[PDB]
Amino acid sequence: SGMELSYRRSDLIFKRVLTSKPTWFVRLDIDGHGGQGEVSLIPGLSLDPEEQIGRELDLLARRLRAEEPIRLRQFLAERGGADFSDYRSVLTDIAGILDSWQVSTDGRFPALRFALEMALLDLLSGGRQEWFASDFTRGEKRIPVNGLIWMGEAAFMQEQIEAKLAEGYGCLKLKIDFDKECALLAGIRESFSPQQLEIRVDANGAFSPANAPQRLKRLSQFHLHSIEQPIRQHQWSEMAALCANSPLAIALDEELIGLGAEQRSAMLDAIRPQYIILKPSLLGGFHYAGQWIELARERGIGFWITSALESNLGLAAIAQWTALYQPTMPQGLGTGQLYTNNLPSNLAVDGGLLGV
Repeated sequence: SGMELSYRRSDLIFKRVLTSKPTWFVRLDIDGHGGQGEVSLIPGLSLDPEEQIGRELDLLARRLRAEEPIRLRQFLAERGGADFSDYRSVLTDIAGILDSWQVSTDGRFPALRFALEMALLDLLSGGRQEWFASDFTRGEKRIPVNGLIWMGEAAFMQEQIEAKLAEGYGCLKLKIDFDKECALLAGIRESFSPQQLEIRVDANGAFSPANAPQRLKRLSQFHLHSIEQPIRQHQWSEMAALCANSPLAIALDEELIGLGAEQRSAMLDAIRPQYIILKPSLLGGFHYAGQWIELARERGIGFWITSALESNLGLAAIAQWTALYQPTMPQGLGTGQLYTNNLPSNLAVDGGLLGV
């Protein structure tokens, strides 16, 4: 009568007691073809309650076995071509199916929503892990990506930077106690100019509405591209003042999580950020991340896409989607051997460009 949803929990173990991150691999099978997706959680950040993912998957499997997949079959047939269909339209149809399957219809299980969206995209195109086909998947185009660096001793930081530049990166992300950090940034700028090296810093809500203004003035003198989420989310009024007075561009990240429908435009209208950073697994998928992009475009707000610790399966899907926007600025993607048990992949980074 129905179809089959199967899954396996296989937490990704962080490379060296061992620690791991909750992750499930999901598969949809119907009429001889299958599609794969990944449920990726970041405890303390992702909205999805870890202890309920399993039951949500079991409840969906039961539902899918009990009903005739009439709407899904029509979707697979109608969008089978795709040459004659935009990905925005495909994602809209998928959202309709996910809604009918009662998947995160209240936005409480974004990672699950994303995993199932991934599975349907893969199912539609053949189960070849070609969520979004393009010059990228054919290896005819690459995506510019930024590298990472970590705050440490002056000479080691000089060493990491030298490493990345030799590796081809032109943009590096650094997570940012403050006085030491500024001095280090000053140190960096004496050896590396902005034209030669672009630096984005990430505060992860570390600053307070009090010390933020002065600190943003202080950091703006190092010619940085932008600072990510200066203060903790849910402080629209304070953030709007920071984005209005800061000579350093501000990019929102955590601020987008949990916002839905009209709440999204309301937040953008109120804060008027210079940039927003899209992390699909935290937002509920490509359909929703795509809507965020259109909201930003409508208001002249910049944006870039980044990974959120997913395995190489999720990373591939996100890179394939990102490639559709033909980005000119560095994106937060790229292989990052962080786990001991990641999935084998054909993704590679060289010259600061991500390709297959």
